[PDB]
Amino acid sequence: VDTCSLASPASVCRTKHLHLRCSVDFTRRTLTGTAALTVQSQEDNLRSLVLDTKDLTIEKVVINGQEVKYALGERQSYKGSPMEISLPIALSKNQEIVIEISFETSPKSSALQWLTPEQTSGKEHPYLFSQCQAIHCRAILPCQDTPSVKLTYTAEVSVPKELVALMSAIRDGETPDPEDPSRKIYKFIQKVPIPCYLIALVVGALESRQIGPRTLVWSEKEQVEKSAYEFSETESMLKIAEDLGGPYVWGQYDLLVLPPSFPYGGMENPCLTFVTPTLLAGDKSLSNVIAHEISHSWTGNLVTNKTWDHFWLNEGHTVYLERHICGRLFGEKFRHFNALGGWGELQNSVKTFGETHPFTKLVVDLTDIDPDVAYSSVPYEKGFALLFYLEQLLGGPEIFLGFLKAYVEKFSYKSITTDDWKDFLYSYFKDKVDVLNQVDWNAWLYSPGLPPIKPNYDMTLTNACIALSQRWITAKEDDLNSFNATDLKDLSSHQLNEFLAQTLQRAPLPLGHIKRMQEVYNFNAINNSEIRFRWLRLCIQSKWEDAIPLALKMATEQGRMKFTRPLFKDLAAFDKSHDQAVRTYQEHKASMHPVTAMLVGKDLKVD
Ligand SMILES: CC(C)C[C@H](NC(=O)[C@@H](O)[C@H](N)Cc1ccccc1)C(=O)O
Ligand SMILES: Oc1ccc2[nH]ccc2c1
Ligand SMILES: [Yb+3]
Ligand SMILES: [Yb+3]
Ligand SMILES: [Yb+3]
Ligand SMILES: [Zn+2]
Repeated sequence: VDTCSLASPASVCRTKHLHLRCSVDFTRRTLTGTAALTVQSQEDNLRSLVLDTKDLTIEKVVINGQEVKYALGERQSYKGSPMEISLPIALSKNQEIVIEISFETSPKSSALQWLTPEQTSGKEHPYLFSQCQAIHCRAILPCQDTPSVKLTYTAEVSVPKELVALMSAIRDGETPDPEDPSRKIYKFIQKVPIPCYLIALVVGALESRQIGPRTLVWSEKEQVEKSAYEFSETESMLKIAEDLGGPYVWGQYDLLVLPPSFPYGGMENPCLTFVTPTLLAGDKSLSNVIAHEISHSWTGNLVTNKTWDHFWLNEGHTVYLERHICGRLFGEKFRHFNALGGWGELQNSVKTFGETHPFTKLVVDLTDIDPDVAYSSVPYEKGFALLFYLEQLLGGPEIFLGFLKAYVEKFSYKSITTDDWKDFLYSYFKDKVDVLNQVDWNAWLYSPGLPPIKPNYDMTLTNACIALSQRWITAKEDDLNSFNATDLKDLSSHQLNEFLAQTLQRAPLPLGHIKRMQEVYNFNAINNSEIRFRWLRLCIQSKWEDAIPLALKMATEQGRMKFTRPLFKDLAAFDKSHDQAVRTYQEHKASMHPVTAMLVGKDLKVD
């Protein structure tokens, strides 16, 4: 049972297909049209069904050419309102019918951000983008909003003719709109069954550039050249991912670089991965995000978590594959460096929540919990740590990668639970069941806090980061003179970031130390978003008033939640910037992404 959904479950009925015909109205900030759901009964004598909705206006529901009765239940907070539909004729098991729902979204749809022209790069045209994961698809259209159900889809999207629509699907042509010659209709087809959280739409002044045999990059004109360079490794990553996972079944792998308010680093929308423009470091150093979203084309989009309680299945396996891709590209020592880094991030998350908090469990219970509030590095890094620990237990990376590929083949096009995964693990490693029985399954899967065992990590690339961080932490005033730009000589951007992560873990440092760090390393000059983020956090937590405007600027000029939330939170905790932090939020709130606005508000204890 999916406790995040109010819809009929898959054991009652199953959506097979969605045909979406809609029009994007920028003047009203609404999407209007029809969602035609092909639904298969899973029960004898089925006379009604229930769908998820959130802030949707329902005009009518049509079956067999006639309007039918429906009722909207009372709103249940972030879950929205259940929509019960009375079928005109009782259905037998496996019978399929088509239900056409006429609907309109609210301008406040939590799935959508509507951008004015001034919020874009080009400054002439408006822009719209969606983000459905986890449970926001219901805020665009009525559906069984649960990843336990998979469906194909086709869509026709009417937009002002100067603009371009793209979706998580294969592009299927464009025409003038016969009802309004100021508009164009873009058509789309997704022929691989997907969970509805993978439905995506963007509308804006988009151009494209080819960067590989199956990849275009899309953005506004002013970002195209930079993005084409930044993500030039994409095809080589796809080839490695195919070796690890089996065939790529989705046809195209395009990339869309969003405006700065995109709340995530990446989102694995099928055929069209969405990325933050904060990846545009100029040197490809943040390309692990591409490798990660590529990997979801197997772990997530083919084998899918059955409910959000089992989210770690999606993210843990994907981080595991991500790090393997990067390991092939740049070496096994680099894979170990990033694995160790991720353990550090797990340390941070556990410290933040508290070692007994329910959100530090690998498998969670999301009953009455908004997924956006529970979201953290835990499913990512506790999940990766489990897989990395099992890798080392069961005989190494090539043995465990054999399992991963067999796992993907086994559960392709299905939605599964932790027990399904574990059962298959035991089946596959039939001859190592005694080794498997040494794992403390109850602790790993269901207990809060750090995992019961830390895996073994090569320290080669990490040693210099730790060494330099320790020099700074143990330095006294009379030691500050010895630090010099040459300290950074042999460190990669990845190592500089890790040096800062190590140091941030022991923050605050004395203000004089941080002032010296800027004097000799000039971190204010670095544009790499990950580095700048940790440096600004270090400054604010160490009470450097000079860093206040810098932190405010970064918190607001982009909206990746990873950066925006902790920067606002740090700014709120520093007495000198507290009032500015709350004021800046209040002034920006209306033009923020709805999810980001909500979470920053909660973080700051405002509204
Ligand atoms: C390299 C990755 C760790 C990057 C990470 N992105 C992801 O994990 C994406 O695949 C996730 N699909 C992001 C997500 C998770 C849950 C709800 C909405 C969106 C991110 O930070 O955005
Ligand atoms: O967005 C999500 C989805 C599933 C989850 N499980 C735990 C946190 C979480 C967040
Ligand atoms: Yb076609
Ligand atoms: Yb001294
Ligand atoms: Yb208030
Ligand atoms: Zn992911």
